[PDB]
Amino acid sequence: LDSRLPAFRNLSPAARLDHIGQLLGLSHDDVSLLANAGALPMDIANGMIENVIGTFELPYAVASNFQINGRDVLVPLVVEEPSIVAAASYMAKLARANGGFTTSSSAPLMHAQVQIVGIQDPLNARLSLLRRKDEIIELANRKDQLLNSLGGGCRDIEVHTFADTPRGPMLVAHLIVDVRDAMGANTVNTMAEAVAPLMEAITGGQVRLRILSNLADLRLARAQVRITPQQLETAEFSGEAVIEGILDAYAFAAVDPYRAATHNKGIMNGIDPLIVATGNDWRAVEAGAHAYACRSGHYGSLTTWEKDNNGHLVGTLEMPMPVGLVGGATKTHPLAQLSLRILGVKTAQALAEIAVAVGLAQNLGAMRALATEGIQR
Amino acid sequence: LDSRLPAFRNLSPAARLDHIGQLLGLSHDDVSLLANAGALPMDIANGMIENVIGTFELPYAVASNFQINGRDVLVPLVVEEPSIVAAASYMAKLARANGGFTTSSSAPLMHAQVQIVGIQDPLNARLSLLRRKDEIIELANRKDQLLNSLGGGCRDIEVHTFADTPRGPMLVAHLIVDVRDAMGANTVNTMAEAVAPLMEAITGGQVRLRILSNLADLRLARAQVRITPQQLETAEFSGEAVIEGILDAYAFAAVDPYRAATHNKGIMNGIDPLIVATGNDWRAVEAGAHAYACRSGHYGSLTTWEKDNNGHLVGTLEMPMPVGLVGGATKTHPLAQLSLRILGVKTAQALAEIAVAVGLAQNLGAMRALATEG
Ligand SMILES: C[C@@](O)(CCO)CC(=O)[O-]
Ligand SMILES: C[C@@](O)(CCO)CC(=O)[O-]
Ligand SMILES: O=N[O-]
Repeated sequence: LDSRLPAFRNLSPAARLDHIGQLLGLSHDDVSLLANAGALPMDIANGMIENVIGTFELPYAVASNFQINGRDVLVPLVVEEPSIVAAASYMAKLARANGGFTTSSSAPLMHAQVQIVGIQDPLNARLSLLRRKDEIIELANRKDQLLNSLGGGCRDIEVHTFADTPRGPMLVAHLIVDVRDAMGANTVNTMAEAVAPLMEAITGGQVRLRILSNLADLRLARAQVRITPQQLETAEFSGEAVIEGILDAYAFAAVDPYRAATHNKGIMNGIDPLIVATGNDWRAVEAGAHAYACRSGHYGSLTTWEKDNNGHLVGTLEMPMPVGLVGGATKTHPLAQLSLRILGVKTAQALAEIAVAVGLAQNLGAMRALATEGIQR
Repeated sequence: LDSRLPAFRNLSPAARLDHIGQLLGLSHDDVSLLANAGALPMDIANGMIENVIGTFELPYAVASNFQINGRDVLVPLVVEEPSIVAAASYMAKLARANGGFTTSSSAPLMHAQVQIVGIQDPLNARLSLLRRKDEIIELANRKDQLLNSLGGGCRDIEVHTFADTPRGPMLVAHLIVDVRDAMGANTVNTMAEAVAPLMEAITGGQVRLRILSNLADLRLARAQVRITPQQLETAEFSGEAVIEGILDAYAFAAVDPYRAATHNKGIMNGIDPLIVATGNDWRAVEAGAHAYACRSGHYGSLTTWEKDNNGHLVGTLEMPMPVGLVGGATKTHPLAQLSLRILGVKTAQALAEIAVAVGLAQNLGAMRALATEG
């Protein structure tokens, strides 16, 4: 596949959809999902959420030029705001010249929390749970035989205590669960429910919340990009000077939360529209992202920007990225399935990897524009 | 208006729509925008973003039962996830019994940052800016006379310094701008650009970034709700026990970021779909929400939950809420305009107030379900 899509931005929507079809070998039926409005049947919309009275459209676009670990990919995006898809495409174009985006990711591990109140000896109870870890993990893994058969399941437990609470001490067990190609919520919630009685028995507390964490910091995805000064030269500024301007803008984000919130918002302009295009939950991705940004005690930048020893601009993005290829709208929305076809992803973690590449590209594009805009006279 | 809509959840989409239309006195042609696919035509979609190949639908729903400062409202919501709209509607139902949601908000004030580098005396240069603040403010306000006539404009400046970074000394001025019924990005960015040469002249420094902040902590919206124990009683649990269980859940969110992230995610399940329904930028709302939640130095809960001196459960939500009736895609998308017509909102801050009410209801619904599951 060649994702360069020459002249794409200036073709008609019909021509763009043709050129996509050719590259991919899309079927007639697949292309027809965009012949006309109303690809989401009302019977499916009505089954998705409650109190449905119709549907609401956003534009559906494809960013060009992306390359992930040497392989070109086409990226579908759904959003209302201008400049995003262009910026993504242009920064991907520049990235290609230097090897494109390089990505990696964790296993698809999610936390399930089990909160236990009213224990007199929570610190001791924590060790009683840890002594009985294998029993808890076995129980967690009893029911979902499809998940187990696919190579997922509860791998481990950790237990945390919060001594200092206006509502008494709490103990919080986390099941660590490999959820394969799902986002994970229903999978891990179900496990948390199943193990709760046993935990109660072991600790003598009352179980309260049994619930996933959206701070999915064992489900990380990672992207790298490199840009050379020659690529960043403008009519006004040397590429070297633009690189120094981008580093200055990164440092500003890193120290000032008022800057970091906006900087990170620009990452999410890249990521969220891919989450929407694939029928995935963008509130989960948002929460994970921003809570991770402040894990240090200070709300900072999710990306990093540096200059390497050759003077090249190098950027990273590592962050939680819980997404699915299965579940809910990702399965039932015909255009979420189309999006997955367009992407070519074979695992949820491959989707996550593309997500962070396009977040990284978006932040780069935003920073580049802000760094190179002349001052008025 | 009566927002109760009994058996709404069991009507067909067509019957629900016809009921809304009759309630609101929508025109045939307005109803037709939801009764048929394709209210966003391709020539509009193609002009909205780049590299367009089609459109992508989500369901468009209406939550029932909401009441805001004593006035019933209907709330459009666009999202993919089940349980949200039902929970919003059911928690609104319970709220109504005790006066509904009570809301307030600040003026629609947004920050415009202007970053200055290249000077060895940033702390001094700050005072130079402050000494000439009226000149800066007047220059900002020359750039948008209409906004000033609409009752907005640059009100003030604040200036912050970062004398020791790994990239050298920085100074950051903030324009503080009342943006009336806009989200405010383009409005404040334009002012930031306009004042940049004057700030260079004053400081001797070089202006780098000119850009809004999404941490919109001078644009707050507030909601309150009250729930009694009789309303929360289940077959398994006394309502008093449920209230204690919700207070336990809250304290857990307040101490553990792993829990707070999820707790706040539930709030945004309620808010973001209204932001989408109104053609607003949900990334901006998300960034403001989560960055605000960690302004203390610890990422905590956006809501609060307490028991008052009658034993009632009382909840709050106060947070940044930058949204528009104008600007961006609020005006471009025909269904964004219809959503605003359904809501009846006459200012952006009124929309913000509904947003926090819905977020508060959603969090309540989530916690109630988590506290009552055997
Ligand atoms: C341009 C930006 O504000 C996003 C606009 O939607 C991001 C940033 O400031 O880096
Ligand atoms: C139920 C919840 O996880 C949202 C599900 O989308 C929120 C919460 O845990 O409070
Ligand atoms: O290869 N790192 O996941």
